[PDB]
Amino acid sequence: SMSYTWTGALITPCAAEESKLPINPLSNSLLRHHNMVYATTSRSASLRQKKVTFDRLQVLDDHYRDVLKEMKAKASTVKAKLLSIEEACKLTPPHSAKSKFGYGAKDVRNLSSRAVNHIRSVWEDLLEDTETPIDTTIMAKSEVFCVQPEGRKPARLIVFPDLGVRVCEKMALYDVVSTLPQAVMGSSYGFQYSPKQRVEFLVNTWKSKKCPMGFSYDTRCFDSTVTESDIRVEESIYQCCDLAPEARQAIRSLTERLYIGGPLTNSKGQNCGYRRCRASGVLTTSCGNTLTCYLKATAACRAAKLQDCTMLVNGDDLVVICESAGTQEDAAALRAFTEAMTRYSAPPGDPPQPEYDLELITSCSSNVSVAHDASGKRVYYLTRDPTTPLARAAWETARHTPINSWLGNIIMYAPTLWARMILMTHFFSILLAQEQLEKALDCQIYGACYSIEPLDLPQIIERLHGLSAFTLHSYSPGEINRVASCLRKLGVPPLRTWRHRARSVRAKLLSQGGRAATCGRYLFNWAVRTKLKLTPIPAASQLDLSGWFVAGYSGGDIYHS
Ligand SMILES: CC(=O)N1c2ccccc2NC2=C(C(=O)CC(C)(C)C2)[C@@H]1c1ccc(OCc2ccccc2)c(Cl)c1
Repeated sequence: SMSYTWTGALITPCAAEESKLPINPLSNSLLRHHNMVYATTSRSASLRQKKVTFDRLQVLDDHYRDVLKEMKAKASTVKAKLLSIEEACKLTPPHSAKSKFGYGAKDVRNLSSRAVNHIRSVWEDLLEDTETPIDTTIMAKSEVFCVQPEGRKPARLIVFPDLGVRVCEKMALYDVVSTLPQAVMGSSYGFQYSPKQRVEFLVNTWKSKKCPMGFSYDTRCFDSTVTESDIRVEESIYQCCDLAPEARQAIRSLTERLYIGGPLTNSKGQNCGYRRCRASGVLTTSCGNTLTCYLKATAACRAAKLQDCTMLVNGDDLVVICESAGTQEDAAALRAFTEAMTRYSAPPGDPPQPEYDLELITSCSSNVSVAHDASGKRVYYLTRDPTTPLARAAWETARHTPINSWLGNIIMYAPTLWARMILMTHFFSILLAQEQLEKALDCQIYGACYSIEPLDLPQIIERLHGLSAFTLHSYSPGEINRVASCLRKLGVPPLRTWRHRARSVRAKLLSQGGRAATCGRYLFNWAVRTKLKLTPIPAASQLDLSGWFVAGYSGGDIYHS
């Protein structure tokens, strides 16, 4: 069976799509090579459609079944609650795609009599109807990138059900999908970790091995490799939770009717094809992908007889650290592993490379690098090639986009050379210039959408990274060469120029006192020679990030207000 069948109807946009970076005074001071920056559109959808459509091979074995039972054993631990319509709506992001049935996200959030009635009827139909496939829209996602060294990416696709359904998924599954991965995978579940916690875990795992070997594994179009069996097995795990009767039935109907496959419709309302694999835009895609990657990966480790495997799983991204048996025997073990995964229907994009320095391993586009704090002590932190973040920064500088990936990157990659000298300097300079310092902004962390105030960045950074994040220096030469190389490529002024801009911006922040001066002091301490003494922020210890690093939610339509 094929991941997709198509009718021949086009994947259509519903608004004019922009694709080239505008020529803007502001984004041009960040990034001069504007023709290198682009956004994907509907126009490239048929290339993706080809790429994402293939037949699937899946043969299961005892290792797989053994691991499944063990996962289910842990699942059986879990009790899960139905959300009320109220809670479910409050998790709806304000600009979520409006229902086809005469109400939108703002009406859902207000608990408008119309929206809520529609939701209740959707819910009842979920209890009453087991079999009727639920409709989904398919859309070309618009993401921005930098052009490949030699050529472009075609748009990614997003498959989502009507708003009314999305709300009913939250009611049935929000507590499950955000409690159960932890219960099952334990320390292997990556979305439980803040940035410093992920680092502690990777370094500690690495340091705990007599002789560590590690690799990342990258299955191509993970979503299209997920089969109906996979999605049903994923359901068998959810059914181990203590569930209210209505949620048990709702998950069962949602599984047959939605998760397992269904019909696709384009913005024009046209039958477009049929999906027989994971939908990218539902509440369970993050969790399901995590359980599924975990289940197969664990089974494959056993298949390859890898020793003392520790893995970290976040949706489809997967990293394994384990005991090196020797170069030859590690190389042969990885290939065995890959062929095991391939049989479970998770073949690799590129074959995994056994790796013997932690810094060389890369997952979620990020690697571990070293720097030194104030005392000179070695500090590990997560970083990445900054090209895509930077190109997106230029884009978002020239366009009011609904999500500010620049804000997210500052939060997630705060200790990096490039986030501190470029993102902060650029964006605080702009925001100062436009009186926008106190204006809250949307970004998303691990899928979930958050409204954040720029002036709160120093406390958030403290909590997510520690004080260390404000004092790192003596980055690794390879990291500096990567960042420097990247700027030449993109036409971003050199780091030397950003220090000069930072010094200026820092002054202006200190001028303003209060929360703005806090930013100047902590965020830009790197910019001045006569550094200020930096101590814990009172407001950081205090305030509240309960929902931040609990679970993955990408595609799930989640907003934490
Ligand atoms: C699709 C998605 O939501 N993620 C994602 C996955 C894969 C590639 C690139 C990404 N992009 C981003 C993620 C964010 O949250 C926000 C940010 C604007 C950054 C972009 C998130 C992510 C990024 C890194 C991740 O691990 C590494 C890591 C973790 C913590 C601190 C630093 C680094 C994990 Cl698990 C998820």
